[PDB]
Amino acid sequence: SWEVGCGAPVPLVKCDENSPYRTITGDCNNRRSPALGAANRALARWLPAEYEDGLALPFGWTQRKTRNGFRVPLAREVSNKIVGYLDEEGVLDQNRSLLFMQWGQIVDHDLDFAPETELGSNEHSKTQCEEYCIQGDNCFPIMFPKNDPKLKTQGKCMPFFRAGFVCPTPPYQSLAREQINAVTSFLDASLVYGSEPSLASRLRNLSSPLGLMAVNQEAWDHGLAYLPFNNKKPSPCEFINTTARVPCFLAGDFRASEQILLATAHTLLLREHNRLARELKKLNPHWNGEKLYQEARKILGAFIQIITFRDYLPIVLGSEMQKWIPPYQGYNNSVDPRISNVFTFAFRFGHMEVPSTVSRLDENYQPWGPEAELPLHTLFFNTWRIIKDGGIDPLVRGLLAKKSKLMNQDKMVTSELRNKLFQPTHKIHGFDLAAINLQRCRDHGMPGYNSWRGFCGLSQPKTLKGLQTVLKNKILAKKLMDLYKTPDNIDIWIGGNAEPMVERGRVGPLLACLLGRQFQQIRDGDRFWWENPGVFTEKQRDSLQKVSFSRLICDNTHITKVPLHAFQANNYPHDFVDCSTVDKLDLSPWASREN
Ligand code: HEM
Ligand SMILES: *[C@@H]1O[C@H](CO)[C@@H](O[C@@H]2O[C@H](CO)[C@@H](O)[C@H](O)[C@H]2NC(C)=O)[C@H](O)[C@H]1NC(C)=O
Ligand SMILES: *[C@@H]1O[C@H](CO)[C@@H](O)[C@H](O)[C@H]1NC(C)=O
Ligand SMILES: *[C@@H]1O[C@H](CO)[C@@H](O)[C@H](O)[C@H]1NC(C)=O
Ligand SMILES: *[C@@H]1O[C@H](CO)[C@@H](O)[C@H](O)[C@H]1NC(C)=O
Ligand SMILES: [Ca+2]
Ligand SMILES: [Cl-]
Ligand SMILES: [Zn+2]
Repeated sequence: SWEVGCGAPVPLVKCDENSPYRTITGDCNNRRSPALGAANRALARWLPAEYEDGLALPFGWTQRKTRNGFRVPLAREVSNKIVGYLDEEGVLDQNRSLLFMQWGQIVDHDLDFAPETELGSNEHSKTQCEEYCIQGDNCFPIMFPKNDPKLKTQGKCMPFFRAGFVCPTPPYQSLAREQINAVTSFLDASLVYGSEPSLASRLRNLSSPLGLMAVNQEAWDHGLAYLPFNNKKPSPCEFINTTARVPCFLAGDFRASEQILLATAHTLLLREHNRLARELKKLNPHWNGEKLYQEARKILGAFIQIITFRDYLPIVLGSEMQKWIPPYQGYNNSVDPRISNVFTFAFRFGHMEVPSTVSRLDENYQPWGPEAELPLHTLFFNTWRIIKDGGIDPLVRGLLAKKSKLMNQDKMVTSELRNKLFQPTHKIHGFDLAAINLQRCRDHGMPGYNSWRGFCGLSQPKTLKGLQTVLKNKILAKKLMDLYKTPDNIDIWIGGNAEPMVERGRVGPLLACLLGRQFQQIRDGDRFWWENPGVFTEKQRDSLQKVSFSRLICDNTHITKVPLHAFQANNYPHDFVDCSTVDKLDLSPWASREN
């Protein structure tokens, strides 16, 4: 809306209705509506956008204009009064490994990306946003409230740029602004391969006819491969250590080097693809480069789907799993596969699962060297600790043997994320993920907490007493009322995350509904879902059902001891078995001749 920094619509393409392979963009999944689920379209709207002016201006843009007769509290102020805490002791999740957190980020990145408006480089805009805190067009700065310490050290605000949106089209009549999802809505390993054909090709190794992904040629992990470097300048990964000067990786997803464990995970996935391609070349010597790439790509996709629905979702959704994701009944071509705008806020529950440190463990799962445990903030956009400080194995061990943070109404987001986040475009470890999340809810025209409760068929609290009952927490409810005045005004991100978790789950009732629904649609609406008869042969599916993240690690690292259930809290050596005892992926059912 207004067209300043909008995204150009539908570079068209004709559909191969008989191909056994996903397109890269996600077009042609749905036959009747080939664009559903494709990258670079408007995120779906489950409820209509809510803007100050009804078109594109977010609530809190204009000081005089209230929401339902009340000013919205500052994002940073909600963060300070509600989201922060001091004491890291006792915060960890005793029945979830750190791989629980990290898998969620991986899934999230497969499904959605709403990139900030390209103001351009060379920006006086960035300057005006950051230095002068001048709100206008794409600049929607996060202003510091009264007595905020950042006043004394940072300035009047943190910069924030509005999300990219769909261009208005030749009718040109007035419509609410829709933000773009830049990645394919399908759970399709797009974070490995890309959602855009040009990037997808640049990632491939087209020098050999082997259907491999390109690997780093300047650095190796004791023989094993790294992602290639991103040669785009300037590099945030160089900026954090100018001595080291190690650039970011180049992956199927732009965000791959945001933090060291995410870059680690992207590494495992790349290695898995190359492994799969080599194994398939031995089984089918006649298969060409294309066929090899497509087939391993198709296996990796199913791997991510199986881990997510079998291992991850049950431990997020708990008792609500069955209620939103009943057993599969085949492809339903009437289901909307698109990711919804609100899902991209609901899935940010992950931010409350990130602990304040990261460890490198040695082969005995003991602290690796003198600085084994690092503050998380030092690991944003950090590639040098991988390339120059031991490769990925010591990080992978930490994933297995260390724990996720548990969400806690009094201990929501670690200060590493809340005070010291580094943004790739800027220069300081000074940003606030919580305040950004809340600013972003408004950027995207999110209906408020009570609207979503209603959508989910849940009671809608009107008074302090009502809120207390929902939150089962009198103090939090009061602090929310003091800031927001009405529950109707509470931003969906803090609203949904505030609720106590469902039985055996890690999210509250509002979020289990919003997530459950989306995941159901992600499965049921996908023509290439792995369990859709015809996608894979029955014998292939029998093989696939044996995959695990533990096997993934065994095959792609020099780690030889792993737990059988990677996602629960596991202690060495009690909970760890030799790799040789762990189920393998049998690729024999992929063997194909013509005789
Ligand atoms: C650094 C960041 C993380 C780890 C140290 C981290 C972790 C997660 C997890 C564990 C998630 C889900 C289980 C998850 C989801 C989403 N994130 Fe978040 N995250 C880190 C940093 C960021 C930053 C920076 C953003 C952008 C914020 C903005 O609005 O500008 C961010 C976003 C998201 C997101 C929305 C993605 C989209 O559609 O654009 C998630 C679903 N995370 N993170
Ligand atoms: C694309 O594939 C080729 C062939 O497999 C890769 O080549 C090999 O590179 C490794 C490491 O440099 C050597 O140890 C092998 O002996 C090489 N063999 C051949 C056949 O040349 C090549 O590096 C890949 N390209 C990229 C950019 O990843
Ligand atoms: C930067 O990297 C070097 C190795 O190149 C390391 O010894 C040094 O401590 C690093 N400095 C910072 C800023 O962390
Ligand atoms: C398929 O989807 C539509 C819309 O969700 C719905 O009306 C119908 O009940 C579904 N059909 C099946 C096969 O379950
Ligand atoms: C720990 O995790 C597993 C998940 O399969 C479960 O069987 C066990 O009861 C868990 N404890 C919880 C959820 O607190
Ligand atoms: Ca995808
Ligand atoms: Cl929505
Ligand atoms: Zn080694």
